[PDB]
Amino acid sequence: QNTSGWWNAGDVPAFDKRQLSRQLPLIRVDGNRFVDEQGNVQIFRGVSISDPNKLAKDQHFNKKHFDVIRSWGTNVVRIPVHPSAWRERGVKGYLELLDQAITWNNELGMYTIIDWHSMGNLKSEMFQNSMYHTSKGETFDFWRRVSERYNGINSVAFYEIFNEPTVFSGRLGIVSWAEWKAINEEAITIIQAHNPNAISLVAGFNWAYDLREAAANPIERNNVAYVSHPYPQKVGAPYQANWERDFGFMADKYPVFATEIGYQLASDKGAHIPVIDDGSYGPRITDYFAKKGISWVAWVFDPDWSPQMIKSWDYEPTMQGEHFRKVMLKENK
Repeated sequence: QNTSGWWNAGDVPAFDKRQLSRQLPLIRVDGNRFVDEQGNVQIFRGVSISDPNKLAKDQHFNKKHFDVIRSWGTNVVRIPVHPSAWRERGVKGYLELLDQAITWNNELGMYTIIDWHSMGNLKSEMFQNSMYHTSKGETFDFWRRVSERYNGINSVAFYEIFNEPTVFSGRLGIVSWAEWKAINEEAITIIQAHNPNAISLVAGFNWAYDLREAAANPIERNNVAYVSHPYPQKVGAPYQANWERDFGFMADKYPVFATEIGYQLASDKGAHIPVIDDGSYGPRITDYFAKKGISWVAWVFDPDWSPQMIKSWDYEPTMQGEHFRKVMLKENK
């Protein structure tokens, strides 16, 4: 942290919007669903890239990477900004990556989710791992900078406050839904004061799985949607009834953006709980979300991070890539 940390970074040059030729339709929350300016329901079906910091190191942070994503039918790209990578590149250096990613998405007709990709208990400052480490100050500062910088770019529609809240059964300490609600409310006040049209994606606990505590005491802000990460082994059979109880019912009251789903075989690279399945979860979760009108983002247009959507940098789809591509090609554009 010279002039690269959130608390000491210099003036940051504004984003030059003369790189953009495209203004996608403005999305807003209307009760239960996302709608455009005509009140037509929008459903988003897309992919997470890996952290731009990793893409740039791997030499695949280029237009071709984003053209392939678009060619899969993708109408939304999720950008998981790891606070670790934000510190490694510094504020200025990281915003150059994020500007370029957003430019490529925008020109290809794809909406963006900016995801502050942490994991654990922000209030108590206990994270799954050092790569997720952040603070309330750094988190608020990030949302202050990106909400202002991308204000008026309709394609940058969604602001995902904090990827995966969890206390890991007390290993990461204690936080009530009430305390988490207050932190989300402050983050959304920051976002809306810089960016009147920003939609905010709010998560509950058990790694952004549960929405029952959210439903009982919802975020008192406009333009809010609720996140779940219903990975294959978060619950067992019967799947649809369990999903409905835990998060799906929330789609009746607010839009639900399942910002991570994915799956691979127990034999596939980096296979771990809760991402292991025989392949039946793919159609099951996709069909469930079609019945419910739920937006979703498959985890990870990357050949290294698990579960993989692509087998290598030749961009051949994996089992999960094949399935999500088929659904995005049929049901999106």
